[PDB]
This record gives sequence, structure tokens and C-alpha cells, in this order.
Amino acid sequence: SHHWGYGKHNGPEHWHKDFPIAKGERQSPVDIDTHTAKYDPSLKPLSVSYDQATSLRILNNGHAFNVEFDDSQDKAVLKGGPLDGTYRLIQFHFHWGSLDGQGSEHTVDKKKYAAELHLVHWNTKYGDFGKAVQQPDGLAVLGIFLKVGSAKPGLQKVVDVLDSIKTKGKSADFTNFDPRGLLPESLDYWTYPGSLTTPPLLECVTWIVLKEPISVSSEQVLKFRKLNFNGEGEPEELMVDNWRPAQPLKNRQIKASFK
Ligand SMILES: [Zn+2]
Repeated sequence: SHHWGYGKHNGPEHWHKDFPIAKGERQSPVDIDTHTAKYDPSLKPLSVSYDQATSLRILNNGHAFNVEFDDSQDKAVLKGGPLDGTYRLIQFHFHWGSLDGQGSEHTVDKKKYAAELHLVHWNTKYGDFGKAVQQPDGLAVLGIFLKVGSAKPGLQKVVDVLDSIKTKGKSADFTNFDPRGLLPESLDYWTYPGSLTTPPLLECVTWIVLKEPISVSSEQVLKFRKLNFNGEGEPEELMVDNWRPAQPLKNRQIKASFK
């Protein structure tokens, strides 16, 4: 079959066997070379409208945990920046490390952060998520780096329920979560065309990666690292290092929103 993971034999280096697009022209993540990434003055202001965001549930899918949202109307939408039209938030999740010095998928001048938050939106041009993922302009993912320092109050509600979804397949109701509480103070960003960073690795993503990291506490990070890849009863495999390394940039240019 096409089971995949982050281990020695089922991890990113081997994904291509089952998902040949893994060696495609627009794979993610990438290293962001700040020297070559040029200001684009044509990028419009980035707009997030999250006041009416409706979170539904949190689940451990054996690779990460996802917080899922009602995307049936324009209640949590990303617009502007590089984007044409309206993108609805469907879910967010994180990637993180076993150690603070690794965990991010994107890197900045080769620097790795402790983790990376992905807020996943899809383009209402296409009428549902399934249709959007099949298109180069189908998704917009807002990438937010985490470093370890001061606790992040707006993360605490997430961290506080991770004990209920320790293992693969677990889910719980998760309402009234405000994703605005996960944002940094500056929304300066880089953007480039790329892919899902997990199988099926489709090249449907406009990446928007914020320059300014959020700070989270070592306590919050420790809670992430206590999660399991495995299901209940199976041998323990700590959910850590669920990040894909930098892929070749190939022909692509990375644009900066800031002068
Ligand atoms: Zn992700």
C-alpha cells in the first residue's frame, strides 16, 4: 500500500516511491534566501477575516493533529497578498522537532525554527476543498514559525486538550477557538508557488510564510512532543520530527511583501 510517515523507511526521502510528484518542479518546503528574495510592490495588503471563524474538532491523524473549521461559507477567509479571490480556512496543524533547533519545514537562510504552524485555506473559485487541491491556485497556506520563549496564551486552549488525542485516530469536539490568537504582531511575509508538504504532495499551494515567529513556551512545546504517531496499544512512537526538509527551489522566485 501507500502508508507513509517520517521514519527511516517511510519518511520524506522515500515518499517518491508511492507519490512520484515528490520529485516535481514545485515541491515544498524550501529554504528562503533573504538576499535573493525580492520585494514585490504589486503584492496587495494581506487580509484575514476570522471574527466569525467556527472551529469544530481536533484530531490526531497519526502525522500531526488538525483543528478543523466550518468552511461552508466565508466565515474565516484569507484575501489579498498574492491571492486572487477568497480562500476559506479548513484546518490548521503544526510540524515540530524532537529538539528546539529543528522542527520548521521552511527555513530562512538555512535557519530552522522549533516548529511551524500551517493555516490551510482553499480557493472558493473551486467550490470545495477536493476540487481546489487539484489546481495550482487551489490552496493558500499561511506558515508561521514558532520559537521557544514566552508562552503563547492563544495556543493554551490547544495544548490543554492534547491529552485527549494522544494517539492516532483520536478526535474531540473543539469549539470557539480563535485562530487570531496564533498570529504574530507583524504580517510581513514571503510568498512562492509550491506544494503540500505531506502526501499526496500536490502542487496546489500558494505559500505565505510570515517572517516574524510567534513565541511559545518550552512547556507548550513539550506537550506537542508527548503526542504519539502510533494508535492506542501499539508500540510508542513519539510524534516528533514530523517535518519535511527543504526541497529544490528549481525555477521559482520567492517574493517579499516588505521593502
Ligand atoms: Zn503542514
